[PDB]
Amino acid sequence: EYNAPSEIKYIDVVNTYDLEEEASKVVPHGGFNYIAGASGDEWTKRANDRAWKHKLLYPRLAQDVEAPDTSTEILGHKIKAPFIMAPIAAHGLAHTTKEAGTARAVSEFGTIMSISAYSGATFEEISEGLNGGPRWFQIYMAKDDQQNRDILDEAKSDGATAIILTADSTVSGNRDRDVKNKFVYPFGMPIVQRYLRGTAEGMSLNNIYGASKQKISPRDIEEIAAHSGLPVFVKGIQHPEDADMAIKRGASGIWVSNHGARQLYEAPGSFDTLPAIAERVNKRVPIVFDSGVRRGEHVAKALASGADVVALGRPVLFGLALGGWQGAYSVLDYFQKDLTRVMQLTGSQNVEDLKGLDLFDNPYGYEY
Amino acid sequence: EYNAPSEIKYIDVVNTYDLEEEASKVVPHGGFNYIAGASGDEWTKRANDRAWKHKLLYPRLAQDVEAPDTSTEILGHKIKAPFIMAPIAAHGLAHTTKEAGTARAVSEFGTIMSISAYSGATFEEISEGLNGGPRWFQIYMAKDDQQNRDILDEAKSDGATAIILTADSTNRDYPFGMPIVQRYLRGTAEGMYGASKQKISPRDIEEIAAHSGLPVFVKGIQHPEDADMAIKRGASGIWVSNHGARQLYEAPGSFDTLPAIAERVNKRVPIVFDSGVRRGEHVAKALASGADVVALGRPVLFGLALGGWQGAYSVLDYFQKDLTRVMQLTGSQNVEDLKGLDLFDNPYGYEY
Ligand SMILES: Cc1cc2nc3c(=O)[nH]c(=O)nc-3n(C[C@H](O)[C@H](O)[C@H](O)COP(=O)(O)O)c2cc1C
Ligand SMILES: Cc1cc2nc3c(=O)[nH]c(=O)nc-3n(C[C@H](O)[C@H](O)[C@H](O)COP(=O)(O)O)c2cc1C
Repeated sequence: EYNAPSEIKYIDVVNTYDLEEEASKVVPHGGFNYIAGASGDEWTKRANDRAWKHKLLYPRLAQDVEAPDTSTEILGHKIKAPFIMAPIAAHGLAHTTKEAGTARAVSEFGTIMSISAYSGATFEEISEGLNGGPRWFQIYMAKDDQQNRDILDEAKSDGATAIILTADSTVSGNRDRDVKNKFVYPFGMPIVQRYLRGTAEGMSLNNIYGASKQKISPRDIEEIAAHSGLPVFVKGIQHPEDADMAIKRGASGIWVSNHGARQLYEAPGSFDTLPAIAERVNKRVPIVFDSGVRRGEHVAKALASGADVVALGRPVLFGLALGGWQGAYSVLDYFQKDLTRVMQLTGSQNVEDLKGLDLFDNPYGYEY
Repeated sequence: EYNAPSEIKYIDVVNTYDLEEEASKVVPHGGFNYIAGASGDEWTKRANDRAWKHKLLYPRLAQDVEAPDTSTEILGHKIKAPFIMAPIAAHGLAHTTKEAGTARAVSEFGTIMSISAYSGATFEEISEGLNGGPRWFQIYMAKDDQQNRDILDEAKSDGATAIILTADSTNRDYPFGMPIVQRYLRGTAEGMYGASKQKISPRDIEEIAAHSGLPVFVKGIQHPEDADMAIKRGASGIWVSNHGARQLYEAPGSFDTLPAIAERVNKRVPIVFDSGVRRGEHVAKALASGADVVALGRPVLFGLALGGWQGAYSVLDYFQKDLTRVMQLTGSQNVEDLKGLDLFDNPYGYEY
């Protein structure tokens, strides 16, 4: 069986990169490699990281007297800082309290929880941690329309206030850890098993992964947007034409992502794709950005480049490994404090001022 | 005295350029040159026009089955099409029904009327033409703090839903009064131009934004840093304009300045764009480049000269119909689709 860490404690987060190596000491090797790894030789995961050096922050004089305020609003919900939790499968690979632990951290901090369809936790377990906090539900597009009806009803029943339609799947990702390590999940998918039980699709992990279309179309977006009764974010957008087609099909948001470099290999770093998408979106729908956010400076650069919020992923799971909900809360607190420092140095009093930053174009890239 | 046109009639508007030469035949020479003219030898007015050829529209396949809809909303106000009326002084130079005529056209069509600081009509005359329709009030920054508090109180009591703070006052190689400014410039000789600051500062924007009780647009922005400073000072909107090339000479065409401003604004406040809009394609290009709406100026006044409120209405109708055709050819079903257009960069400019 699977020996996840179970300790609950606050952690002194000085930077999020060191959390990866610290988590590698407490997370079983197979689970750790599932979380940390990425496609191919991880060049596009490194590109996610290095892309932040392509656009650099300028320190700027202040024009306002007040203390910085990190709060913002998305879909009418006020959140403590311009970051949400990304949808991540199987939080139990990092900690025994699993998605309930992360939900407690996110709800206590004051932002939005994204629930993966591949949660290892029941919604009842997650609800305990959420304690009324806002939540969005991430889904894959099922080949069988009934399964889409089923998960949209599950999301409405669970008080979701948005759907995140992930554009890519059947556990994709040429060379993270399943072709190499030969590691398979130690637990189930109770959210989808609720509705797949007694169908062929529920019989195995392969059948669950295989129940999804491998890539969505604009027609798929239109069907989910028409029947969800909720705003739909399309997640995995890296090209501006796709953003335009998704909005025309009825998307209520664009979630710019390469899923933490877990799918297509030898693709751009996600941040390099953001400005072209934001210019084409041109204010029509909110933008969520993710894939590689590690520092407060990254949150600021994403806002300056057209994101309304960013989503956080691996660093929150590494925090959860190291301290359960308190460890995940420490990571959210780190980002909020670091963002406040960046606001002070850029002369920004609020999140709107961050959206107005001028960035320095660095044509030399990472080695400068 | 000044013999302005008085006929009220609809007009067949095939293009707005021909309205200028048609209006030149009915408007007294002095009044016409006041309206049509611009700074220096009019190079920057021509730049305003030629800038539209810098970014070209693509015809595109449709992705929706519905007929085009031009409706939009700004500051919660639903309007028929993504254009509003620009604040223009002294409509009585163009037609005897003056700002009341323009207000009737704008209210009958279904958009927002901007009332100039230097209106020749009383608020009561304009109010009758508006018949309840939405209006924004344009002001200059007074040197006297109490004059600013008084015009802001008057605007809000007259049902204004936004203030337009024009950043510049008056350039090139007035036979009736101003009842609205003279309605608080009696007692001391400011109504006898020297009453207003020639250029505003961020501190001025902050003073107006803090005392208006209404969203303030700052009008005349052409540089992105000024947009950022204005928003930080409490502006609720940016109005990208060179006032129809009537102020600074040997400056860029207004449309060429819009993308840099829109990228810096980055959705923080709505953008109004003006200076040179003459065709539906221009409305589409401004929206694709970050404007929420455009403002129309000279073409509506030429329509007023030719037909009073019905002539001005004819021009608004032309822009709406022309925009609908552009939407069909760009594969756009609605105004949000226009905001998503890709434009072709033309590095050759006008002569191609
Ligand atoms: C372990 C793991 C599992 C993930 N599972 C999902 C998933 O179930 N649904 C999904 O939409 N994205 C999934 N993602 C992608 C995340 O939502 C997010 O895009 C990514 O973590 C961002 O990259 P970063 O964590 O490196 O910053 C997963 C990512 C990780 C690391
Ligand atoms: C005759 C005339 C008078 C104007 N008076 C004012 C004014 O009182 N207040 C103001 O903010 N702008 C004023 N403007 C500028 C207009 O608001 C607007 O920016 C300009 O008409 C747009 O250029 P266009 O008409 O060539 O497209 C005036 C413009 C014209 C042509």
